[PDB]
Amino acid sequence: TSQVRQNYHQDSEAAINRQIRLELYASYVYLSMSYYFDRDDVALKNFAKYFLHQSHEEREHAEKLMKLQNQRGGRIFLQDIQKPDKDDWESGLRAMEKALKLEKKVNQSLLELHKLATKKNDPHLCDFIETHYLNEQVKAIKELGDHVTNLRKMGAPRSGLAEYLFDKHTLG
Amino acid sequence: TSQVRQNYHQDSEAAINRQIRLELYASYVYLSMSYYFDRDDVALKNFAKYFLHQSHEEREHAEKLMKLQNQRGGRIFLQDIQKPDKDDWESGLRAMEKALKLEKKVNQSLLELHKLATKKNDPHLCDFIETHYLNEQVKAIKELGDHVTNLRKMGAPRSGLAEYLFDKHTLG
Amino acid sequence: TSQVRQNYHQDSEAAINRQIRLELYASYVYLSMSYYFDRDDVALKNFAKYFLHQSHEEREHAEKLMKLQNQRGGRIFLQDIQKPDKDDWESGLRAMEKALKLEKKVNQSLLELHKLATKKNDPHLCDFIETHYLNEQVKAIKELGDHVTNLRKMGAPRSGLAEYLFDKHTLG
Amino acid sequence: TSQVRQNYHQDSEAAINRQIRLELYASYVYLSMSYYFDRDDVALKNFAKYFLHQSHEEREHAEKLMKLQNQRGGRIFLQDIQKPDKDDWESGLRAMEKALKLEKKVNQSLLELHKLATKKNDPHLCDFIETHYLNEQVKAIKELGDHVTNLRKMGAPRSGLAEYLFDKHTLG
Ligand SMILES: [Fe+3]
Ligand SMILES: [Fe+3]
Ligand SMILES: [Fe+3]
Ligand SMILES: [Fe+3]
Ligand SMILES: [Mg+2]
Ligand SMILES: [Mg+2]
Ligand SMILES: [Mg+2]
Ligand SMILES: [Mg+2]
Repeated sequence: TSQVRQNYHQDSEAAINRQIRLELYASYVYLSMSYYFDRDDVALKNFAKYFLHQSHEEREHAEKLMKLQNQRGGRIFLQDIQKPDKDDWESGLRAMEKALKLEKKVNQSLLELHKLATKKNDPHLCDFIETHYLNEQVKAIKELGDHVTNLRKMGAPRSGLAEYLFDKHTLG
Repeated sequence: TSQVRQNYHQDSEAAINRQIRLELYASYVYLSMSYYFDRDDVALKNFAKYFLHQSHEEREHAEKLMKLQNQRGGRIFLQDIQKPDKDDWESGLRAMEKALKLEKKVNQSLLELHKLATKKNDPHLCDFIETHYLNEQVKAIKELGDHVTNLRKMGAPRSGLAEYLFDKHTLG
Repeated sequence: TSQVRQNYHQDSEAAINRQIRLELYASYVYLSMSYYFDRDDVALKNFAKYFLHQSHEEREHAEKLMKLQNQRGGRIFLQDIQKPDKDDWESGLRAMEKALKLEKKVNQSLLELHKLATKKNDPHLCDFIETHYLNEQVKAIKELGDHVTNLRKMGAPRSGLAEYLFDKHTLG
Repeated sequence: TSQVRQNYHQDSEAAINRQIRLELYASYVYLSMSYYFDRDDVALKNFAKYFLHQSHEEREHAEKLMKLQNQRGGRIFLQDIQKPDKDDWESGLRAMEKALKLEKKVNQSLLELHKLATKKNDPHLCDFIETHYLNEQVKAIKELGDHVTNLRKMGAPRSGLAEYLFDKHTLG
């Protein structure tokens, strides 16, 4: 048992390892999305940049959780990172819709993690989740919502004009 | 009853006065440790500096709790500050081990304080402890554990080269 | 068939996708290693830093292959990223020995990729591997050899002093 | 026989002269395309600018091959530069499609040149082609591919709004 460990439940430790894996998975999804938009037959450069930025941020989310595990005296156990659900993400709008679903999935996982920390009376872990993760998810969800709404109102996915102009004027 | 007091239980008020006393005691422990390393027969200047810095920080932790007590309309009651458990702290490794035990002790007090504040439905006080104290303790405990690990692996306390080089390369 | 595709064999495309997976795997190994050295019972922060930098580099290696795949009109197919072979990397020296073995493994894969590109008379792809990958591996392999040699000469992994001082003076 | 000539086959010398002619021809095609877009009845200034830039770059490509010919001790023999295939390039999309076709034609010639240099064991000439020509062609092809995709998706060449907006937002 770690010399630093204090008020850190075995279940919380295990839940943090699950969250790490999910953050790395989210990173991988966004990587896949990015390079879809880099294809010569899709060629929406600012969609690509937008998704690659998200990829890199997900990796930071994972790293901070790995730091937390070690700070609290848990032990990191890494797992296979599952490949994304799609190879072809279809359109700007469909990608954004899939991203919104991903962020809500990740948010639900974090809310389950907070429920467990609350049950185990771990206020440091509650604070960690609240400070560094929950508002990030609320902001990401709201932004993705806004993006999906605009793309739909502009006439996407059907109007190819719509994705081109959104790429330029919102994501540029 | 103070004109400012709202949702602040008498038990929380008393627990904050206990915490103030404990922060002042931790300050005094670290002061004693610092001046041990300043002795001509110990002479590890960066151990001394490390512990003196911790002493000053604990005094700040004490003052912020005093500020909080007054903010919430409680009344400060100071007690004798107990002398540290030792006069002679033996070695840099033993002082680091005692510092780790002390920080875990203060952390357990803050967790009990948070449990009480949760019980009394005092979210302002919960937030105060999480925001200013809990992560500070986690970082301190992790750092002290890291230091103990290194000193032991280096071959302390028998190898006096170990303490000299750690003083120079880690604490310098 | 992609409107940009020219002189780009289906076997080369498939081999690039295999290489992308291997670069992402190496990124994950180095991530694992990094956070091992961040543990409170290992506590070698420059080893952690060194392996984290290598992890981020590997991800860039992957992204550049993904870019090349799209430039040549191939199609990216991502796969599960397998977890590293170990959870616990034992020591600074043993981690460095495993990194050396990993870099040799990546290098052999790049040499097979070049053999294939040569056989398919793809000078662009040959140039790409030579310019961006082959010398980078040779440098990495030489540096890891140098590190292994020094740690061994210093007395690692039995001497914990050796790892401490190598962390400070070579990696810091 | 030039006092500088070494390992430079007469067939390679001849193929460099053919390449110079093709680069100058590409320069002329792009010049033609540029001033089509300058017409008062076409009036797409950023298409004009884009194609004039390419024209000037093709001339640089020609000059660097003339320099190479002299460096290796070959003798430059210039030929008539044939007029481009069209006088009227129809539209922004059709001009981009023709430019993609032209760049692939130039690329195929460079690959045939590299095959010849490889057969005559001329690594210097192989390196020259890879370093200065092959990746430049791959980037040009990918960029033209990207432009064609976007113009098509925006609804060109039917939608005159599409070419106007593309001229402003992508080529401006
Ligand atoms: Fe995340
Ligand atoms: Fe304190
Ligand atoms: Fe690599
Ligand atoms: Fe050219
Ligand atoms: Mg709370
Ligand atoms: Mg908070
Ligand atoms: Mg070669
Ligand atoms: Mg080369």
